Amino acid sequence: MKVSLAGQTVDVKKILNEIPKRTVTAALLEGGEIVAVEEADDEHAERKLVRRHDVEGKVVFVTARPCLYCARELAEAGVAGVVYLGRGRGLGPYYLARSGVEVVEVHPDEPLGYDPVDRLDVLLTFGGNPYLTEEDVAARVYCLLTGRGFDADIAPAPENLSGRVEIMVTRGDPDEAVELLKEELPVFRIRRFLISGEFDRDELRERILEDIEPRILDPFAVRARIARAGAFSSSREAEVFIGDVLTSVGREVNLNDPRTVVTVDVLGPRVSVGVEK
Amino acid sequence: MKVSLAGQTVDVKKILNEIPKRTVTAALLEGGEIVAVEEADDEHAERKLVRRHDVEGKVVFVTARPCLYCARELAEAGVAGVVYLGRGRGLGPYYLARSGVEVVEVHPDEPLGYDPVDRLDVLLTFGGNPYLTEEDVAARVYCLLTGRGFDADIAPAPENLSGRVEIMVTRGDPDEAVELLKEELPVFRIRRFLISGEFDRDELRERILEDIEPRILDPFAVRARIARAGAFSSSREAEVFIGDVLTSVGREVNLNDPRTVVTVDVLGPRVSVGVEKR
Ligand code: NA
Ligand code: NA
Ligand code: NA
Ligand code: NA
Ligand SMILES: [Zn+2]
Ligand SMILES: [Zn+2]
Repeated sequence: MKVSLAGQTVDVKKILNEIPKRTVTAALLEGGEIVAVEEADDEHAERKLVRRHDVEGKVVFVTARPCLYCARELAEAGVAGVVYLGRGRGLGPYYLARSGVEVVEVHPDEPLGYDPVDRLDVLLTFGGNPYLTEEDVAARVYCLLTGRGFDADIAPAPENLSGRVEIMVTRGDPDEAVELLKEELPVFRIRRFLISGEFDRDELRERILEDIEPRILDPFAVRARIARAGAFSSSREAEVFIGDVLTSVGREVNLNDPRTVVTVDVLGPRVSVGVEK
Repeated sequence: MKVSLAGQTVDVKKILNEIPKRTVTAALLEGGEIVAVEEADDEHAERKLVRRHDVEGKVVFVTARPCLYCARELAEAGVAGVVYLGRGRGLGPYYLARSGVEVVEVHPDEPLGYDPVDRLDVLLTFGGNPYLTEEDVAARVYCLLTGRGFDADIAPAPENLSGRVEIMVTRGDPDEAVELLKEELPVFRIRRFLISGEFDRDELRERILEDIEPRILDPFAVRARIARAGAFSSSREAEVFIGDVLTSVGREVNLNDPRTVVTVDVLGPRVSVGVEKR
């Protein structure tokens, strides 16, 4: 759906699926295209946007309802329009409508299209609860991690994949985090990954030998999940490959009762692997 | 300011200006220009629209936030998009959005502005985060519940308080409702309160002794949260008061390793009390 306001037309799905959504985010639009983006940290997204860029005459897209202080700054800075998602306690829209600024609250009937994290430190998996959403689970997760002093990029339903929430820990220890999460999200599958990136086959071999093999207790078994085919095309293709690297080094495999399981996740070009005992 | 949804483009000021505003009004759009219009009487505007006209695949413009009953009927009749003015308590938009209907609020006037419920049977909370909004959680909770024959009265973000959704069960058994909420939404904090009202401290003491004390397993602790001060000024003031009522009659505090936690919520005049094991 598209909104026409203040001299430009903004297409909602495009902008959504094009800005980061790790936290509340503000994007500055000109001619309908994004010329700036800021993400909330201690500072609100809108405030960073206004002081770090020139917003006058333009349209701002925000991923939540702007708080009052921000609406004031946006209006005073001379923004002409604001398009926002209908989330949050913020009252700034009502102040904006009374300040000459065109404002619209959109509710897409489709998933937002979150991005998969660049480094899948922790993967969370859950099923069969029709009323629960990835965003609910990501909400809890976000609350716990930040609550405990952690910094993380959290991605619910990346690529609109259901049952999934992905975590990348940028500050603090990933294994402290899974411990936390295991404790609170009892019925969810939590998985730690020791390496995760877009690797050549050669690069992936070197990485497995470096960070995965030494952690192995024989016998092992490789279990691969293909969330999106790319670097590998089937579970067995990746199992055989990773298995061979190790088995030729030379570790022992036993698929029936291994002491260590080597986990692999594949999302398109992204390969992640960890070990569980 | 025009809006393009469900294939149409609607010129907001033009439409707005063609519709009567005596009461909440709904207008059926094509092109999109108005082709039908119905006004609220004893019946909601949207209900008359669906009931009196063919809305399938069309777009509807409503002069307030549609309620959940209206959203259900709009959706389950094939509406494809809904534009509405930003006033009223209606939650239907959130229902619509999760039913494949595109929806937009224009001319945001005033917030939902929900009141705290009269009797807090069930409180569903969650913390600060950028993924969730209270009215969506409540719309979903409302479908869950009504889906199983419960009836309730729901208040997302009363007084615009964050991460908070209040439930007064009005048909079916509250505890069964909390059982259901805990299975089907296991990731939220969900508390049942056995008593909830506006009391003088004497009435509160009585209520505590009748409904709370008999279900305690020693030892206990009291953990209260003040959403807004009133009947009690602070957590400790509430905990001290309720602690003494319970000790004064033989119960025993531990506060280190309680076998029972006595929960309290304070919101202005309204105190609610519950009991949790372990
Ligand atoms: Na995207
Ligand atoms: Na630890
Ligand atoms: Na621990
Ligand atoms: Na709660
Ligand atoms: Zn703000
Ligand atoms: Zn209605």
